Amino acid sequence: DMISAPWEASLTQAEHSLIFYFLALTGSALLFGLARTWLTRGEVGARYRTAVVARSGIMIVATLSYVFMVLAFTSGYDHVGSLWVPNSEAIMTIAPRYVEWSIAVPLLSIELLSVATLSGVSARRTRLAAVAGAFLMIFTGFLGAVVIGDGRSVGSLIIWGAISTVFWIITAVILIRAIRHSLPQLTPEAAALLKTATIFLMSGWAVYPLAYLIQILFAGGLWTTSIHIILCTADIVVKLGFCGLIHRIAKLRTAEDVRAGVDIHTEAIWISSVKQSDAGIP
Amino acid sequence: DMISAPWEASLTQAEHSLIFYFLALTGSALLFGLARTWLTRGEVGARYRTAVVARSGIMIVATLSYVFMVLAFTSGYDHVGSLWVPNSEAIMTIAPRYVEWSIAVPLLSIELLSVATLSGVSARRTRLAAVAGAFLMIFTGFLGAVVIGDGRSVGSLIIWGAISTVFWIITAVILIRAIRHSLPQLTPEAAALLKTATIFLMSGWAVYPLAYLIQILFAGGLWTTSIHIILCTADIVVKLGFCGLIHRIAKLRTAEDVRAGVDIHTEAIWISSVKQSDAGIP
Amino acid sequence: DMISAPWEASLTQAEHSLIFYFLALTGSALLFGLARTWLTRGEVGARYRTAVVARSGIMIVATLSYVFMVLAFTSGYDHVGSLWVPNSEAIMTIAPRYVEWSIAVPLLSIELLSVATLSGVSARRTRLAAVAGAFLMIFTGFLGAVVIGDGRSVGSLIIWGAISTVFWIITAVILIRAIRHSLPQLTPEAAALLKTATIFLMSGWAVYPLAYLIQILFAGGLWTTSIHIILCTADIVVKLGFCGLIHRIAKLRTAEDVRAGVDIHTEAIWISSVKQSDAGIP
Amino acid sequence: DMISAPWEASLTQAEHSLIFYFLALTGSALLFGLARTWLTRGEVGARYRTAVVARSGIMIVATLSYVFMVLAFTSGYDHVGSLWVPNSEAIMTIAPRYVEWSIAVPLLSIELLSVATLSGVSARRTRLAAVAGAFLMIFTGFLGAVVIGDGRSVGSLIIWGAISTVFWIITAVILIRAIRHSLPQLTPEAAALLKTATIFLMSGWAVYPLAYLIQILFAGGLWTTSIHIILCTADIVVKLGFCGLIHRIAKLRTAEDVRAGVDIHTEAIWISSVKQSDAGIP
Amino acid sequence: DMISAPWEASLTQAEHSLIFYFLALTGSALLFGLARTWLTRGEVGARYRTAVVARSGIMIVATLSYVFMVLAFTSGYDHVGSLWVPNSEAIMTIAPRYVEWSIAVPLLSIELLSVATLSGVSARRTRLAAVAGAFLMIFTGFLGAVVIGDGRSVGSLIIWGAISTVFWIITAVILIRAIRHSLPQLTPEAAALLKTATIFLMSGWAVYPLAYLIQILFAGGLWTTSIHIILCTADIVVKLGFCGLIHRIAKLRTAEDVRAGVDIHTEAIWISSVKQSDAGIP
Ligand SMILES: *C/C=C(C)/C=C/C=C(C)/C=C/C1=C(C)CCCC1(C)C
Ligand SMILES: *C/C=C(C)/C=C/C=C(C)/C=C/C1=C(C)CCCC1(C)C
Ligand SMILES: *C/C=C(C)/C=C/C=C(C)/C=C/C1=C(C)CCCC1(C)C
Ligand SMILES: *C/C=C(C)/C=C/C=C(C)/C=C/C1=C(C)CCCC1(C)C
Ligand SMILES: *C/C=C(C)/C=C/C=C(C)/C=C/C1=C(C)CCCC1(C)C
Repeated sequence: DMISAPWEASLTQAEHSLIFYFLALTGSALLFGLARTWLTRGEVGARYRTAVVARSGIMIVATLSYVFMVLAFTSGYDHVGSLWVPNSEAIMTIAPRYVEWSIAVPLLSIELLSVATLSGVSARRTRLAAVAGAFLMIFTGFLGAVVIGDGRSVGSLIIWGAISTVFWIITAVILIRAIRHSLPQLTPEAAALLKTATIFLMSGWAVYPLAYLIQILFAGGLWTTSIHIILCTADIVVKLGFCGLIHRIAKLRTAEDVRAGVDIHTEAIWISSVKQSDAGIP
Repeated sequence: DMISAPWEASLTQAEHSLIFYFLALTGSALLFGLARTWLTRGEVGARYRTAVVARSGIMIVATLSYVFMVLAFTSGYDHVGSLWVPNSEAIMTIAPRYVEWSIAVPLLSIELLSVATLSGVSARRTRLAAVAGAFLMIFTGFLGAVVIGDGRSVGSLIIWGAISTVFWIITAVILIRAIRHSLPQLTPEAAALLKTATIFLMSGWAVYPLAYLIQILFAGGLWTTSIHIILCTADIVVKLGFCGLIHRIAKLRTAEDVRAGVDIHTEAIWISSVKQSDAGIP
Repeated sequence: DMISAPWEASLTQAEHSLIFYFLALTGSALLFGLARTWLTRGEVGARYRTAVVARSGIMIVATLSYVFMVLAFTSGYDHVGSLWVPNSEAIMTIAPRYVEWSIAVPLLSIELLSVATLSGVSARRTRLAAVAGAFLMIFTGFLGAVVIGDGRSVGSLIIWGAISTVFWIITAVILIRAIRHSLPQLTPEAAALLKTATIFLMSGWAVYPLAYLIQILFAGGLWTTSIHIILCTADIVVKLGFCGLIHRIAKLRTAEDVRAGVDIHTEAIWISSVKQSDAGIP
Repeated sequence: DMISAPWEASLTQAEHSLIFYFLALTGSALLFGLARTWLTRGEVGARYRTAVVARSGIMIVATLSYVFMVLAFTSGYDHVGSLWVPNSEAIMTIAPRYVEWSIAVPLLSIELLSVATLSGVSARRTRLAAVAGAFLMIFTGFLGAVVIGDGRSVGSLIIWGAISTVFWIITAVILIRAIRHSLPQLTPEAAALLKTATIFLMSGWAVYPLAYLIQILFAGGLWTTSIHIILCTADIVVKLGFCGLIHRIAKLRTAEDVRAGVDIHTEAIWISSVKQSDAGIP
Repeated sequence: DMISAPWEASLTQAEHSLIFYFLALTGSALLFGLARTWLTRGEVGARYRTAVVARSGIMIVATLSYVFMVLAFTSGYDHVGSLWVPNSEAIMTIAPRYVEWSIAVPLLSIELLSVATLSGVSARRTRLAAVAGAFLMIFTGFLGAVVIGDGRSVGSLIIWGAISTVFWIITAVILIRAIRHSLPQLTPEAAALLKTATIFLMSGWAVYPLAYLIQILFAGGLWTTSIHIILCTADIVVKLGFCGLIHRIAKLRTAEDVRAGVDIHTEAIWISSVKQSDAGIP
C-alpha cells in the first residue's frame, strides 16, 4: 500500500509557524551547545579529550543540518491561499536529519566510551563495532524513509525499519556491555554517573523510532508537524542534555586523576561549585 | 474581534528606514557583545564560568536571530509606490525574536544564578524551575502572537498573553527568592551588585509585555515601527547592559576567592582600574 | 527645496567601478584590522583591555556594514545602457554606514578614555555622556540624511544636520576635557601620545560632515562617487590609523606598570623594535 | 568514440537522494575532522607541527569543496517528472573535487613526510618532488575528465588518464623510498605505525582511479551515483582515517623526544589511554 | 584604438572550466595559507609579530577576493549554445583582484621590512614610503585597466600602465635600499635568507605586469584564460611561497635572540628539524 510522504503535506500557517519555530529553536540550541563545548574544553584532562572532540562534532554537524533545514523550509513551501504548499525542496526539510544522525549517533557512542575504562585495542574492537552498528542503523532508516519507495511505500518502511531496529539492538548491546564492564573499575561516584548517562542515552534513542512510526501510519500536515516537533525536541534534549553529562564525568575523572598523581591540571575543577581538584604546575 | 497583524501593515519609507536601522543596529551591538564576551572570558574563575557560557549563548542566538530578521526585511516587503507592501516573508521579521527569547530568557536566568550562592538539591531545582518557567513564558507568547489566530485574534492574544504572564510571575518569584537567600551569604560589595543586577533584569523584562499590548490594541505601520523600536532597544539595553553587570560580579567574586585562598587566577583582576587581585602560579 | 538623494543617481561605469573598489577596499582593510586586533591582543594588560574590546567591535561592526553595502551594490543598480540605474536597494549602499557609525563613534570614544587616567564618579559619568553624545550625533544625522525627507529635503538636512552638530560639540568637549585632565597624571611619553591620538580622532571626525554638505549642495553620479570615496577613505584612515595609536598607548602603559611593580605581563613589550618591558612569572 | 559525461545524466529520485546524502555526509565528516584537528593541535610537539598544518589544510579545502558541491547539487538538477534533469551547473557537482584533490593530495604527501626522519635539505628535494608529482597527477586527470573533450571523449580520458597514472607511479616511488629510509632510524614502535600509515595511504589512492574507469566505460544515473558514492566514501576513509594515524605518530614521536630530553611538552601525552610522557616546565 | 576588454570575451567550455579550476584552486590555497598562518603564529617572538600580522592580512584579503571572484564567475557568464557568454557581472571576475593587491602589495612590503634591522622612526619613513608607493602602483593600474576607457582603451592602458610602472620603480628602490642597509647588521645566516626573500619578492612582482600587456595586445577567450591562469598561478607562488620564507626569518631571528638573552620564548624553535632554541620560563 502507498502512504503520502511527510514532505508531500500542505501546511496551514499554524503548522508552518510551529515548524519554523522548532527548526530554528533546535539550530539555536545546538549553536549554544557548540559554544559551550569550546568554552569548557579545558576543564578536562588530555586523557579524556576524546569526549570533547566527539561532542564538538555532534554539535557542529547538527547545527549545520539545522541551518540547511531552516533555509530549505523558507524555500520549500509556496503559500497558496491560506495554506503553505510543498515544492521539491520540501524533502530537504526532513532528509538532512539523516545526515546529521549518521555522524552523531556514532559520535555519541564514542563519547560514551570515552569516559569508560576500556583501554588499548579491545577498546578499538568496541569503538568500531559501535560506530559501524550506529552508522548502519541510521543509513538503513534513510533507505526506508527517503530513498526506496520515495518515502511513500509502507512495505519499504517496514522492511528497512525492521532492519534498522536490528542494528539498534546490536549497537545497544555492545555499549551496554562495555559500560557494565567499566562500572566495577570506576570510582563509586563516577560509576553512578556513567550508569545514569547510559540510561539517558538509550532512553533518548527510543524516541526517534516513534517519528518513523508516524510516517508509516499517519499522513497529514498535523502529523508532518508532529514529526518535526518530536524530532526537534528530542535532538535538543538528547544532545544538550547527554553531552553535558559526559562532560561532568570527564571532569570528575580528570580531577580524580589529579588528586591521585596520575596527572596535573592547569585549572582547578569545580563541579556543582564544589572544588574537586586544585591547579598545579608540571 | 479581529485585528490586523504587525507584519501585515504597509510601511512608508520613513518607517521602512527606521525599521532597518534598528534591526541592523541591534544585530551589530550583539556581535560586539559576542566579541566582548570572548575577549574577557579569562577574567573569571572556573568556579564562575557558567556565567561566561550563558552570556555567550545569549549573544550568539540573538545575533543570528537578528541577521535572519534583517535578511527577511530585505525580502519581506516590496516597494509599490510610496509604500513598502508586506510579502509572505514579512512574518519572518517578527517571529524569529520568539526563538531568540526562547533560548535567552532561560539563559539570562541561569547567568543570574551563576553568581549567587546556591548549592545542593536546591540549586538544581532552582535552575530547572527557572529554565522551565522562562521557556514556558515565551512559548505561550509565541502561540498568542504568531500561531493561534495568526496574530490576528484579540481573544487569542489575551488568553495566551495572560497565560504567559503567569509563567512570568512564577519565574520571577523563583529567581527573586534565590537571590534573597544569597545576599546574606555574599560579601557586602557583591551582594550590593547582585541586588542591582536583579532589579535591572526584572525591570528589563517588564518592557517586553508592552510590545504585546500594542499588537492587541493598535495596528498600523506607525505601530509596527513602534514595536520593532521598543523590542530592539530593549534587547540592546538588557543584553549588553545586564550581561556586563554579571561579569563584574563574577570577576569580583573570582578575585575575592583568590584573595582568600579558595583558588588562584593567572591574571590580575582589575575592576574599575582598581586591582582586586594579583596574578598567581599554582 | 528638494534635492535628489545620493542613491537616486545613475552611475556611469567609471563611477560604478570606483564605488565597488572603495567599498570593497574598506571592508578588506577592516578585516585586516580585525585580524591585527586579535593577533596583538595579549600585548596589552588587563587594566587596559577595554581598548582591545572597543577596537574589536569598531572593526567587526564596520566590516559587516561594508559586506552588506558591497552586496547591495551588486543588487542595487542595473546596467541599462552605458549607465547603471539605481533600484530600491540602492539606499542600502549608503544607509548601512549610519548603523556602523552608531556603534563605532561611541566605541571610539570609549577606546580613547580607556588609556586615560580617569576613575571614580567622573569616569562613569564621562563614559556615559560620551556614548550618549556620540550616539545622538549619528542618529540625528541618519534622520536628516535618510529618514525625514527621504534624503531629498534640504530643510530636513539643515535642521537635523545642525542638531547633529550640537551633539558633536558636546561630545568633543567632554572627551577633550577628560584628556586634558589626564595628561598631567600620565608619564611624559604617554601623555605625548595621548595628545596626538586626541588630535587625530577629532580631526578625523571633521571629515565626515563634508560628505553631508555634498548631499545638501550637489547631486549627480560624480557626487555620489565623491561621497563614497570620501567616506570610505575616512573610515580606513580613522579606524586603522587611530586604533593602532591607542594600542601603542595601552602597550606603553602596560609596560610602564610592569616596570613599576603594578603588574606582570607574560610576554615582553616591544614598541618600535624597542623592548619596553621583560616577560615575568607571577 | 564518445561517452556521455557523468553530469549529463538524468537522476531518478533515489539517485538524487543518495547523491545528496553522500555529498552532505562527506562535507559533514570533514567538518568534524577540521574541528578535531584544532582541538587536538597541542598534543604534538613544535618539531612535528607540520603534520598539524597539513591536516588542517586537507580538512579545510575539502570541507569547502563539499559545500560548494552540495549547493551546486541543489541548483544543478531540475525535477521534470520522476527524473532530476541536469542543468548547466551540474558539472559543478563533480568538477570541484579536482580542486580539492589538487591541494590535498600534495598535502597528504607532506603530512606523511612530516613524521619521517629526513634531514632538512635532502628533505626539500623529496618534499618538492612529491608536491609536484602529486599536483601533476591530479591536474592531468582534470584535463582528461573535465576539460579536453568536455568529459565526453574516450580517447582524451585514456590519454590524460594514462599520463596521470605515470605521475602516480613517480609520486609513490618517491614517498615509498623516503619512508623506507626512515623506518631504520625511527624507534620500533613508530616505525611500525609509519609502515602502516604508508600502506593505508597508497591503498586509499588506488580507489580513486576506479571512479575514472567508470566514466570511461559506463554512463547512466546508476553510474553517476556509483561515482559519487565511491569518491565520497573514499574521501571519508582516507582523510579521517589517515590523518588520525599520522597524528598518533606525531604524538608518539613527540613523547619519545620528551622522554629523551630532546624537548619538553606542556601537557602529558596519552595514546590509547597510556601516558606516554608527563607534562613539564622549561 | 579600441581593444575588447578581458571580460567581454565568450569562453568555450574548456576555457570556462580552466578558469573555474584556477580561481577555485587559488582561493583554496590561500585559505590553507591562512590556516597555516594561525597555527604557526606562536613560533615567532613578539619582537617580530608584525610579520605574522602582515601575512594574516595578505591571506584574508586574498581569500575573500577569490571567493567573490568564484561566485561572480558562476553568475557572470551564461551558456548559450556551445559558448559561455559574459553578462554584465563578468567584470567582477577580474576587477576584484585590484582590491586584493591594493591591501596585499603594501602588506607584502611591510612584511619584508618586518624582519629587517630598521628601528624607531627612520623605519617609519621607509614603511610609509613603501605603503604609499605600493598602493599608488596598484591603484594607477586599476584606473588603466578597469576605470578609464572601461578596459577598452589602448592609450589609457599605456598611460596609466606607465605611471604604475614608475611607482613600481620607486617602491622597489625603497625596499631594496632598506634591505641593503640591514644585511650587514643581521647575522650571516639570516642575511642570507633576507637576500633570497628579497629576490623572490621582486621577481614575483615582475610577473604581474605581463597580464597587463596581454590586455593591451591580445583579445580573445584564449587570452582571457591566459590572464586568469597567469595571475592565479602568480598569487599562489608569491603569497604561499614568500610568506613562508619571511616566517623562517622571523623564527630564526626569534631564536637568535633567545640564545642571546634578548628575550625568551615559550616553545622551542625547530627550523628544518634542527632545534634553534630551547623553551624557557621568565
Ligand atoms: C542526536 C541524534 C540521535 C541520538 C538520533 C538517533 C536516532 C535513532 C536512534 C534512530 C533509530 C531508528 C530506528 C532504530 C528504527 C526506525 C528508524 C530510525 C533511524 C529512526
Ligand atoms: C533578551 C530578551 C529578553 C529578556 C526577553 C524577554 C521577554 C519577556 C520577559 C516576555 C514576556 C511576555 C509576557 C510576560 C506577556 C506577554 C508576552 C511576552 C512573551 C512578551
Ligand atoms: C569610524 C567612523 C566615524 C569616526 C564616524 C564619524 C562620523 C561623524 C563624526 C559624523 C558627524 C556628523 C555631523 C557632526 C554633522 C552632519 C552629520 C554627521 C553625522 C555626518
Ligand atoms: C583526499 C583525496 C585524495 C587522496 C585523492 C586522490 C586521488 C588520486 C590518487 C587520483 C588518481 C588518478 C589517477 C592516478 C588516474 C586517473 C585519474 C585520477 C586523478 C583519479
Ligand atoms: C599578491 C599580489 C601581488 C604581489 C601583486 C602584485 C602586483 C603588481 C606588482 C603589479 C604591477 C603593475 C605594474 C607595475 C604595471 C602594470 C600594472 C600592474 C598593476 C599589473
